[PDB]
Amino acid sequence: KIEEGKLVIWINGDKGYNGLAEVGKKFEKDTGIKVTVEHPDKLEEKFPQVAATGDGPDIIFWAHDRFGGYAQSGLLAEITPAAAFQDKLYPFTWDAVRYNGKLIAYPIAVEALSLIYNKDLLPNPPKTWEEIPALDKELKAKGKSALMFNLQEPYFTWPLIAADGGYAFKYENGKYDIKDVGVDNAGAKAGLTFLVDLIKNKHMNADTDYSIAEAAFNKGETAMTINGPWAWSNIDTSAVNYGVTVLPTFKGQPSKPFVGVLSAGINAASPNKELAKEFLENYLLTDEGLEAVNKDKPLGAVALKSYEEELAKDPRIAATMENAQKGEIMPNIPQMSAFWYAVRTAVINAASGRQTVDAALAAAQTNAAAMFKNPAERPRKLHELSSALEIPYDELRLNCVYCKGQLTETEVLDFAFTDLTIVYRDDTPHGVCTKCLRFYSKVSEFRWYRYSVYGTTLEKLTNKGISDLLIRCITCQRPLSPEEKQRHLDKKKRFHNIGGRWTGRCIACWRRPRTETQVGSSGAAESSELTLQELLGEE
Ligand SMILES: OC[C@H]1O[C@H](O[C@H]2[C@H](O)[C@@H](O)[C@@H](O)O[C@@H]2CO)[C@H](O)[C@@H](O)[C@@H]1O
Ligand SMILES: [Zn+2]
Ligand SMILES: [Zn+2]
Repeated sequence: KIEEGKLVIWINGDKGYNGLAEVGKKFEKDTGIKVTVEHPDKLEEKFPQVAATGDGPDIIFWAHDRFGGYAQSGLLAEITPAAAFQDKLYPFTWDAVRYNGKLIAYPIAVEALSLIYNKDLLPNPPKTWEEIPALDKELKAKGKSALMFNLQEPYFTWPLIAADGGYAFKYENGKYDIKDVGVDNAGAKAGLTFLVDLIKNKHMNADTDYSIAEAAFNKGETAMTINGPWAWSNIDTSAVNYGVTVLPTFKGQPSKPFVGVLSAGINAASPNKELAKEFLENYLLTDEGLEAVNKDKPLGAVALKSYEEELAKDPRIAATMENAQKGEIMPNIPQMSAFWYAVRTAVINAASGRQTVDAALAAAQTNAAAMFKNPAERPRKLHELSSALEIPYDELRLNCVYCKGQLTETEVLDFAFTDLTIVYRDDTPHGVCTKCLRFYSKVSEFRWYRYSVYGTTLEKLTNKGISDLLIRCITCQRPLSPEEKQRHLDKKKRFHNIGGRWTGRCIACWRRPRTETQVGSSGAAESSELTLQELLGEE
């Protein structure tokens, strides 16, 4: 459910959202369409969750690596601009947004990590990585540190891991081989072991995240840090005499940062699909719109040929553009979400000592191709599970979350038609059988019944129409059709609130002929109620 005549924009909270709002306010002052820009927490995981249900924003902003898994799930609307529009951007920026030979987003700016050093504490920056442990002990005796950067996200650590030979998926003959993963080779191990050696020798702290590393550098407590173009203005507010230069070398090899291309996607369920096309083309992809976002938090090396040449002489942009040449462009295959999750748990568990470097990377090697390891992005509905597994519904082997018995063909169908969400235990998808579902639905009515109300009253108190409220069957949990909801209104039968959920009775459960028995099948102690709420969508 997305409004008409209105565009909602989502962007990362560190990419300068207030600058994009200025571009939107001029779009509303000229076109009359109120464009709202927001920045949700973890929008790269929250977007596919809410885009699958046809909801979400109209415009999604992120690097190109996540856009492949979106459009593959049918979440991104394809884009076909004009014959003269593709010419004002660099051609390699469109390559990063081309999935299955079709454009899926609007390329904006090219991102790449760089070294950020304090010129007062550190006159000349270190050229290599190995010369930092000795440099830290010099600053340690003065009360400061050498380096502090975000260790909780693998994007900042990847340049060191890819330095001696680590890679994501082998790229050859124009295709990425998801079978050949290079996160556990000698190059990857050497890069991560050197990072853990910095933690063991107490040169860095594994607890350091983006804010801690940023607050410690902007206060003057660390000599240098690793970040992107978005953090330049945050140091400009402080009086830190900083410098942006090339990344240090590891084993004499250049660091290989994963080059990110910030892109703009349009939700396939957005009614204003062409209203959002002319906005990005005529208001963001102009020289003034990019400057407003760059004044807030810098975008790096933008793709627009016009405005890029103006600030191409930037000593910070030149260093970012050089780090991008020695790195490599991020793949846009759908497996990138599972890859980043495997490396993130590999780096964190290796930094904290939860497991050795070999153990973390070996687990990451197998988890890079897995599907259910990432709890955020995971098949929630049955058709998503079958499409992800590439197996039909009758070949699925789903056990009940309660009794661990395998569902039959008809129960798998019932699970999908009832709009039940897949439940995961030990990273394994589960469903629910007919016996367990109708039992705990009645146990829930016996224990967590709150109140009942007429459908006419329910509208006036939620100030929403009855066909917009999700009402499930009190006995079989099937979502009531608009015709079944109108059934309660005409017959003057109240709806029932069980545990905060509103329920009614569908066509099949309206009578329940006498020949049937009351439900008694099962194959504080409220844990069954929490499991049921997972099956219905965690409120
Ligand atoms: O760390 C995994 C993460 O890496 C990148 O995320 C970057 C984002 O791309 C950068 O532009 C910047 O925002 O920092 C993020 C790291 O926290 C990839 O862009 C993203 O696909 C991936 O999840
Ligand atoms: Zn069961
Ligand atoms: Zn029913």
